[PDB]
Formats: sequence, structure tokens, C-alpha cells
Amino acid sequence: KLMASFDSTKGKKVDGSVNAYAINVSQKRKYRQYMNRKGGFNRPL
RNA sequence: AGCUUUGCGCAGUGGCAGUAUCGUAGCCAAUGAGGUUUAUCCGAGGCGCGAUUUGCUAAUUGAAAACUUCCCAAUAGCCGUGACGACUAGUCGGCAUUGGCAAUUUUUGACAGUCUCGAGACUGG
Repeated sequence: KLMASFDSTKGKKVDGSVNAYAINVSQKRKYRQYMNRKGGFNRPL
């Protein structure tokens, strides 16, 4: 009724917000080319 | 032979450099420039105009500051699961990837500070 048998969460996935990771990255700005391209007028992807 | 003077040239230490350093082809000037001192004396440039190479390096703006770039795709531990295989439903080896790996036996920290002569003691109020 306690809800027995002492537990040890090793390897087992834990319950909740324990798994919280957060990565702050910001990549370099990929701009497009306009002047002196040799390519056709609309942008490349 | 040594010392030494004067002028010039070279290099070096240092100092100075817009009341400084010069050019002058224009004029004047020791056949005298310029002189308030000392003038029956002194003695050198004066007035104007006009200027004040080269190499190296830094920094800034600028898209670009002058010596022959960006982007996409893919390659470069263990517990389960799927097959393949091997050995007797079970076990083992390698391969593969479609969940997980901070709660006492390990990989998410009983560590940190102190003191004494390789060895121990104290504290975490």
C-alpha cells in the first residue's frame, strides 16, 4: 500500500523533468549572392 | 716618432628642427650688406618671392584598400529487439538499429579544509 521492494533507477528511464537538456546554438547567417554570380537571375537555394 | 691646430669629407653617440633649415633663376653686396651700444667705430650676407625626398609598420572607413569563396548529400560501450549462424524452449558469437542508460555493487563523484612526526589525528556547529 506504500507503492515495497526498494528501487534504484539505474538504467531505467526516469519519470519527468529530469531529462531536461537545452542547447543554445546560433549558426552563421547563410546569405545569398547578388553581384557577379555568372548564374541565372533568381537566387540559388 | 709622437703630440697638436685649421679647413673639408665620411661615419657614430647625443641634441635641435616653422623666430628652424634652405632654394632664389629677381635685385643688391667687401668697388661694402647692415648698423639706436663705443660712430674718424663695427664688417656679412641682406630685401623680397617660394618652399620644406625615401623605406617600413599600424589603424580606420569601404563590399572590394589590389602581388597572379559559399552551400548540399553520404563515409571516415552496455541493456532490448531482428535475422543469420553455432551448440544443447535454453545458451553462445558476430552483425544490424526503429527505446533507455545521474538513486546503494561501479561511468555522473564522500569530498573538501586543518594539524603532527613514508604514518596518523581534527572539523564540516
